[PDB]
Amino acid sequence: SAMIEARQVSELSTRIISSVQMLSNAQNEQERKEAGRVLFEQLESLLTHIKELGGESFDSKLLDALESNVQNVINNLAELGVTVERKLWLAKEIDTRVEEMRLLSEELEQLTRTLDLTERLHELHLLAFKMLNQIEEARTLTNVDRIQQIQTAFENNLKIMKRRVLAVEDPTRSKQMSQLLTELGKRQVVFTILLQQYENNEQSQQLMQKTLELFSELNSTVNKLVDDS
Repeated sequence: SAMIEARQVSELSTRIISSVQMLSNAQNEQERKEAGRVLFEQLESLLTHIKELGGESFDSKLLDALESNVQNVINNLAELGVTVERKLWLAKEIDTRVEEMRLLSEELEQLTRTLDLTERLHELHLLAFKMLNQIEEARTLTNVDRIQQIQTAFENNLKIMKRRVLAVEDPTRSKQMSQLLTELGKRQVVFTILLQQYENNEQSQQLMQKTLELFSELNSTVNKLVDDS
């Protein structure tokens, strides 16, 4: 009976722990909402069995430990929900910005298409490809010092690039390249969104680790309550 409630709490714990992995592997809003709907139904059932279990209890010290184990699980799960949703918007903000940056880069490299104007247009062409490779590499990095180094490296390339387009002779080419570079330079805010996505991923991993420890502490208090036999 206290044993009947404890077995259900222990099995809903392991289910919630899988729904949390489902939630953190969600790739879009539909999946994120569907994993969140399942996790809330399972937490609601877990809470009715916890309530049955304590209704039949007297040890107020145990009951205080159980109430604080339950509040910790509920806060840990509400915080991971905010984190996971912030993870999908941040990934979006970054991909939209990388795609605007890829279009401006291609357009810049096409203005360089046609004696020493030639090797000069070819160097600008190579530099626009290397800044686009930097941005494609930067959104795949999981190390934070590397993210910051690519950021200052892309910024120094952008400076070299704008000083090379001043040496460009055709007046019109010169200015169409120069305004693309100033559009590209405005999108450099994507590297501070890459740093927020790193910090949010790290906070979310720490939170999932805390979920396993919190659930292990919750069942360890309910097993103590069932030595009421």
